[PDB]
Amino acid sequence: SGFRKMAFPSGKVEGCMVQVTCGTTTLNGLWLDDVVYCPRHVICTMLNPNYEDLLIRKSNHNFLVQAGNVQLRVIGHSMQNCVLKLKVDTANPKTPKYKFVRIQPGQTFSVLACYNGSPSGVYQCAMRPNFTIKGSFLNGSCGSVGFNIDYDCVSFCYMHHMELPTGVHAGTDLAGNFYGPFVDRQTAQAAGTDTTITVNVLAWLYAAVINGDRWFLNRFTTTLNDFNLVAMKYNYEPLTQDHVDILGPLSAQTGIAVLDMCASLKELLQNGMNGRTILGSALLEDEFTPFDVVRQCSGVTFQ
Amino acid sequence: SGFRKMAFPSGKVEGCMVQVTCGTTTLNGLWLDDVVYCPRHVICTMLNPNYEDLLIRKSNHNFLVQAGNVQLRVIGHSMQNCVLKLKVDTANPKTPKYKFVRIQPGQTFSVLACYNGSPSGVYQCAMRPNFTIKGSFLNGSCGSVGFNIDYDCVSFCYMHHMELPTGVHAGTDLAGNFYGPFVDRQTAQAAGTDTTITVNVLAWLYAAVINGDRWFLNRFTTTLNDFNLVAMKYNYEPLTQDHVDILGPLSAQTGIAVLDMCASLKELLQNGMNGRTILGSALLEDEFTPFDVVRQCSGVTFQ
Ligand SMILES: *[C@H](O)[C@H](C[C@@H]1CCNC1=O)NC(=O)[C@H](CC(C)(C)C)NC(=O)[C@@](C)(NC(=O)OCc1ccccc1)C(C)C
Ligand SMILES: *[C@H](O)[C@H](C[C@@H]1CCNC1=O)NC(=O)[C@H](CC(C)(C)C)NC(=O)[C@@](C)(NC(=O)OCc1ccccc1)C(C)C
Repeated sequence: SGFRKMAFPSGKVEGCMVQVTCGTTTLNGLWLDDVVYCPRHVICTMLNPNYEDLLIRKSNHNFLVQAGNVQLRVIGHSMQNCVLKLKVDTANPKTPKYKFVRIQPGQTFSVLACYNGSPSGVYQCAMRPNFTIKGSFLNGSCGSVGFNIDYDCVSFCYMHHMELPTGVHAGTDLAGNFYGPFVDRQTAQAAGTDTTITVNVLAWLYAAVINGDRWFLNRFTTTLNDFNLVAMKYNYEPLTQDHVDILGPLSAQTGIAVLDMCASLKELLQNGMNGRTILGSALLEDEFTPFDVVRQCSGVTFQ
Repeated sequence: SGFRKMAFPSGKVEGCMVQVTCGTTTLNGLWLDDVVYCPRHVICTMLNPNYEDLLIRKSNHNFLVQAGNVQLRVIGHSMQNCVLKLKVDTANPKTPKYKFVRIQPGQTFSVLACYNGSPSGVYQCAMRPNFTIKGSFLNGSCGSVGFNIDYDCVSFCYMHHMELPTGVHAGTDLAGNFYGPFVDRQTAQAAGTDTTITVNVLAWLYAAVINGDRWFLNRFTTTLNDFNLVAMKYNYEPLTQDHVDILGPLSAQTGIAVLDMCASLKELLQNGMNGRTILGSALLEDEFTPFDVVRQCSGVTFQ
């Protein structure tokens, strides 16, 4: 038993991390097949760039691409939105089955923080409703990727770009399109009002239940509206009937009805946690999707 | 910026995970060079085993050892304490530079949870003072390892064995010796009274400081004794003058004296956190060593 913030095993992505330098700018890139995806501000030197005039003045030989102790030779470059696909002369032998995928807020993905093309650490994140992530990134970590793994296949969904002034982060998917109203430019931009992910907090409460944490339950129940009218008050995000659908097998395995656990989340929101924790946490924790909980509380592996 | 519970990148260990079956018992093993280290209860079928009479009745051919889609042939077996070194005829090509190391309580290590030899997830842990870890393990996860990584070298320090009745876990180092008063046997055993790791909580407070969380600081200071006499009250573990030494570069980079942050931790312990968080947490968090914080708040990589 037990319940941790678990990342995906990071080995498949490590073999795809490379160093990309251009001028006095160095960041991380993603080497899949014979293409090295990196952020596009690497061609910069950031207040108000026209990226189309910057890329047209570049040539192949401006991009230093370091795959460890091996320089990679670029043979063509193109900008798809806010990413650079530099296609090179070696296809990466550790390329794995993969997919580029665009996630929805609430969904969670492992992040492989990188510097100079060397993985530094791995941690789990969630796409906040306001299209930010709260991770750990220093100068030199751009081009780090975020990703889930489904059996043997690697769904890249995130590439780090920039830190907003509240210490949150913003980045694209791998087709190059920013999540949210964020632009790769040193102009005032701000995350937006964030909300809590109601469907993940209930999952997590189910994750407590499977693990002997039952202090926050009750006899009570209520209806989806009556609770969503309290979800709004405490800045949680609306619960749909389609959310309840996805919280079924959890409610199956534990025999606690979704509307009852909502009623229990009510209780908790309106009363706080009065000097206790759930799952080692004194806060309500919305970065565990329903599919996370059943991965972890039931042990699916990957190979 | 930002501050997450970051695991080590898990790629080096993945290439060392194998499946070991014996009878109707299957668990994980660690394939380094031509030796497959696994727990020794795999020879079991658990109330009161003499493991020396169990191993002597075994033969090489009883150990099914599955390295994915390749059966590995054991050619000799030996029990070093609570582990089985089954030496096999193939030396693992993904063996990396490694060390077997025995950690001290307070120290933290990445854990690569495995089932059927397939890594399931990776998370960071700390060796609790009572020689337990709080991780995430289901039936079939024994022989998972815990580990730090120093440049290119992999210090294995943990192998999962058993869950205690409070949902905590206990396991050995890789020489086979249990951390603490725990035995690989289905007899009543209990973790012991746990304490909080005072030197890690101050590190974490320093980790808040570097990141714009200054609400818990103050002008005050006090002496090491006067605070350790409160550390006892709130079940924290004694702070030494050698701990203060290790909390130096943090106190260097931020210009906050160690005795002042102690004074600030006092304040917090005696008053609680009155409706705020530090680093996204409403609790005081002792699973970040001083060397963690500077790894993360300064970006050391690995290759
Ligand atoms: C690439 O490694 C680097 C990584 C960030 C540095 C620290 N954390 C990161 O994720 N990316 C940048 O340096 C990025 C560059 C672009 C602006 C995207 C081209 N810069 C930033 O993240 C900064 C400059 N912030 C902003 O870009 O703008 C938001 C803003 C600017 C001015 C006033 C208000 C808001 C810094 C926060 C580093
Ligand atoms: C190997 O995968 C397996 C992994 C544990 C199962 C769930 N989490 C784990 O880490 N290990 C065991 O099944 C282990 C076997 C030995 C006892 C070590 C040989 N068994 C346990 O963990 C159990 C049986 N607990 C105990 O071993 O004993 C403590 C105890 C027993 C009885 C009364 C009080 C305390 C279970 C908790 C699974």
